[PDB]
Amino acid sequence: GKKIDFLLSVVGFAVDLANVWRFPYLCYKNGGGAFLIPYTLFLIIAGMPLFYMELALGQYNREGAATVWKICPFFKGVGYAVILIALYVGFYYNVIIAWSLYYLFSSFTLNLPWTDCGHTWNSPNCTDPKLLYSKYKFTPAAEFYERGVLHLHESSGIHDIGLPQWQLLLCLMVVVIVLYFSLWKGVKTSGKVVWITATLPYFVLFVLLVHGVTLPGASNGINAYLHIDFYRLKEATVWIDAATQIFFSLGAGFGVLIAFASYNKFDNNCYRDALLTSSINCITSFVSGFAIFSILGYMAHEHKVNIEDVATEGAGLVFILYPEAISTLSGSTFWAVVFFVMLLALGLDSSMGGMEAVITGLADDFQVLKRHRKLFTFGVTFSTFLLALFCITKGGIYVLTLLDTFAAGTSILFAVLMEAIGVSWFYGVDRFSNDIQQMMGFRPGLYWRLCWKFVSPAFLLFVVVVSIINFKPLTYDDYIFPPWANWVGWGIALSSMVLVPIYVIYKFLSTQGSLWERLAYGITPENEHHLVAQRDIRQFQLQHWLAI
Ligand SMILES: CNCCCN1c2ccccc2CCc2ccccc21
Ligand SMILES: CNCCCN1c2ccccc2CCc2ccccc21
Ligand SMILES: [Cl-]
Ligand SMILES: [K+]
Repeated sequence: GKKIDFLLSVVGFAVDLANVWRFPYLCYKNGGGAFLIPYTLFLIIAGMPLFYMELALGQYNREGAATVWKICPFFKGVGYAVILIALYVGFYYNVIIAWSLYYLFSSFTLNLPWTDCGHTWNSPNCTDPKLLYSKYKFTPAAEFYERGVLHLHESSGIHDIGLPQWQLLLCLMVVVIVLYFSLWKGVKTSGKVVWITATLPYFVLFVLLVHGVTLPGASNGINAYLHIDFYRLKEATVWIDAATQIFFSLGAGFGVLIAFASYNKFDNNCYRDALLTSSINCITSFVSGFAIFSILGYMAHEHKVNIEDVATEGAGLVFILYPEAISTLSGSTFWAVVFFVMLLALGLDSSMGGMEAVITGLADDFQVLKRHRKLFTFGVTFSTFLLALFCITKGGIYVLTLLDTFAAGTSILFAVLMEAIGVSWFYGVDRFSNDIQQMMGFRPGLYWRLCWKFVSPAFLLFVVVVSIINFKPLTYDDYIFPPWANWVGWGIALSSMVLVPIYVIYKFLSTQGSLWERLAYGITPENEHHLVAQRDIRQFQLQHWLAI
């Protein structure tokens, strides 16, 4: 029972909405097979060491994202930046959950709305194969998603977003109420119904893959998925996408792993947890991509169109694909209900931890918030609800893609780079290894220390610089955003990227003493401050820097 429960818990925390929603369309947009090489390379090199480092930091220091930086007082800015990024992500994460809830509600019927067109929301240009370079957007499923759910046809761009959709408004209200009621009592919510939610996604994926393999056109989709277009590997768009997807999917760099590890037993094995989580993450992503490409190859065969134009490359790819596969299953209503219930539960569980990260990180900084978890939870949830209500307008898909591109991109890459730089170079990679040994009893291997100190920061810096210099103006299918939209996106990214120097300056000015005294007080652990007067600072000697 001990091992099975641990395996189930790890498996349940891996698969999450990132894996089943964001990876499909990021892989499709990048050609499929060509997206796996950068994905796996970054997975190993950055994700595994950073996941392990965040787990170890949280477990040892027993502090949230903001307060964990008592070891290096200058990086509370990094803590605040990751907290802000976590706050930003929820705005559109909850909107995706609302879409899932809407589809679940719409699935309750014997005639699924996305099977054949002719409804009130269908344009005259519909084309139903059964009844008779553009992304199409004229099939029954695409028409349904883009008109009867988003009502995107009523917006001409990001400058004409319009008023919130009342149906999506109600769905967002329900999602937010569920989140609050599941977050107000405390952080302990597991061990009750995780059994069903820890296995339903994998069963759904298994049946979907088994059915998709045996479809008229799945062979072409699989061939495209496995084919690697090496010309795509030299543009840096695939590399930026892979890095951002790896850090969003693993959960490293959002301040959530630190907060959750703060509650772990002091003897808990972070190495095993990181290894298993990364392995499951990779395997699930690969299988999901396989199934997605099989389904879209079937669609290409059925729609008499090239595989590169069957469905959109935006955030609605899964909501346009999975209904198509479901319609091909016997008793489609039951399968649709099961699939969308699975999606809703998965999203709710993921978003719960995502918001708990911010709640705990901010509470650990001010004790008043910790003493009033209910009111603080309500405030955070209400702010998220309003800023997401901004994203369920008629032109809300444009704002959603703006956020999905600029909220956790270069911002999280810079935050994780600064986390690694701070911890390793300033605190001491040898000190971190000593803490890990004191916790689990064994010291990290040479590979982990090398990744923490040299390999991971180098790759992260390269990715950040390339993303900053190689920037593509935003587009959504055939829509090209106005320049001020790109400026607003970069401002959103900078809002979190810039908290680091601001806090460094603030700490330098607030500190009292001489320049060397200021640096000593800024690069020394708070509980270790009293050695500064004695003037033995390990950060001022070459040995601290050359340690490995
Ligand atoms: C024994 N506790 C740690 C394992 C479960 N734990 C994990 C597992 C993998 C990665 C992160 C975490 C963080 C805390 C958490 C939250 C919910 C379920 C499992 C876990
Ligand atoms: C792990 N992939 C992302 C899953 C959701 N994600 C959320 C959700 C809502 C708000 C913030 C975040 C930040 C990243 C994170 C970390 C841990 C669990 C979920 C999430
Ligand atoms: Cl992923
Ligand atoms: K995941």
